Amino acid sequence: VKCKPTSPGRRHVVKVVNPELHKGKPFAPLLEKNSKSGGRNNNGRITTRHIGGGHKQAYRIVDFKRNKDGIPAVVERLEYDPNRSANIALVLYKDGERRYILAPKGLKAGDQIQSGVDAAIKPGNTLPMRNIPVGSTVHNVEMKPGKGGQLARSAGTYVQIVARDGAYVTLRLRSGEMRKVEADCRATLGEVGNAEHMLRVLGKAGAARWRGVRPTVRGTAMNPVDHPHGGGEGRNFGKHPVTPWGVQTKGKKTRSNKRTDKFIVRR
RNA sequence: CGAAAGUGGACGUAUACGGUGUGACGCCUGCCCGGUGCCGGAAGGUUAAUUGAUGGGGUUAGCGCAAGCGAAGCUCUUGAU
Repeated sequence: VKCKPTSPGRRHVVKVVNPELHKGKPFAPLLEKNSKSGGRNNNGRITTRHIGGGHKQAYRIVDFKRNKDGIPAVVERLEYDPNRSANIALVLYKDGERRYILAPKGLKAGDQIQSGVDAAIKPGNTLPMRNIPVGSTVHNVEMKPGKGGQLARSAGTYVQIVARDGAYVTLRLRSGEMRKVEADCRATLGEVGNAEHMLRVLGKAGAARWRGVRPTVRGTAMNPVDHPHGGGEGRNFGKHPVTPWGVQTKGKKTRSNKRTDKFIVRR
């Protein structure tokens, strides 16, 4: 580690390792804006993209974009949302409203928080890229002006602009190299989500893995049929790609709309 | 997955999702890119459909006791580029 607060580390008692818990978000039990959630990985018939199972779920939760504007929010409390490790905060506006948001770093205890063109440049709320300096640290932008997609994976996930780019397009995703995006779009400007939140190890399958997805491991396993490689006395020799996918890099995504992003190296 | 619509991936979005191999942990993981595969380049050589230059043949108004020559059109071929 290197920050506050460090992450507990279970001690050797019954094959135990790193866990995950916060400083606190005082309460253990949510609000109400949520759905029911689907269930499995299967596609109206066949499995599709194997792997996917295990119980424990529910809890949908929401909010993105942030259509609402210049109306002062107040962070009600940080909160833990399933599947996605990016916390969530709560927030109440000065008119009893209550969206959710992706809990930035410095947040908790109330705080400023304002959206709309021309708003405090801290980590409050979304803001049209235009009305933003260099944004060495913006947030979950949107490929389009209205949406809120992009990097909702907040957890340590950032994005760097380029001070003042014209033509109305910029941004620099993580490994996404360079890529221009409509400047009439807005970014939370905060850009955080706590990294250590993703700095512990599940532990030992079962009570750490199974509680999410099935054995995502098949390896050769042999049996020249179940996979494009098998049999043999006890070893591999040859190619090992499933459905001649060709795991030798290859790359994909060709022609069509988009593909008008830039730079992108190859190491 | 599906002729498609659509659906899963995910109401997730690179600290995410997939595929491959190894299989806690400890100390480590050396030399070879010739072969095959993959990744980048793509200047030059070779090269598909496509357009179809140019020539060659058929037929025949006409020129002719005969020998043959044959335009224009239509055709069969040829294939530059």
